[PDB]
Amino acid sequence: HMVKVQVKQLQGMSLTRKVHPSTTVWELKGEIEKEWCIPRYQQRLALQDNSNPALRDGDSLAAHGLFYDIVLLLLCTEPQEMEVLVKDSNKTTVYTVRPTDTVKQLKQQIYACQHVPVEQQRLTYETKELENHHTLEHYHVQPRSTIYLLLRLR
Repeated sequence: HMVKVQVKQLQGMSLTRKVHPSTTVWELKGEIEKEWCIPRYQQRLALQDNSNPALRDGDSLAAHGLFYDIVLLLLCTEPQEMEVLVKDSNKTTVYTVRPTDTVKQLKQQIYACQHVPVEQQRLTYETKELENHHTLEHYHVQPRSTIYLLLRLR
């Protein structure tokens, strides 16, 4: 019911995990993180043997057509920034942030651009509400993912 996923590094060092085909690429990067401590944001995954597409963090292996044993090559990249979509009642705005930035720093960006005071902002990621002191990587916010904005005036 589960497939074999091997993740090989440039020099051949690798890890093997029995994972369910409904597991997302982002969640798979979290499994790579608990073994080798590489942040998910600095992990680039690609198929070793590819009938040919690029892996998408939000979708599962089976959503890529990968529901069998596969071999993935791992590349480590330098710490850069990512974008995050902030969807409010009517529109969706994009912000440039670092994975190490806290929720409060992102709220101040939303307040500078959408003109909504910080204390009024209630941000939720994957149904879970964010606290202003935690970082975005603490919530495993994927690059280019969506954060939902609701306004609380009291």
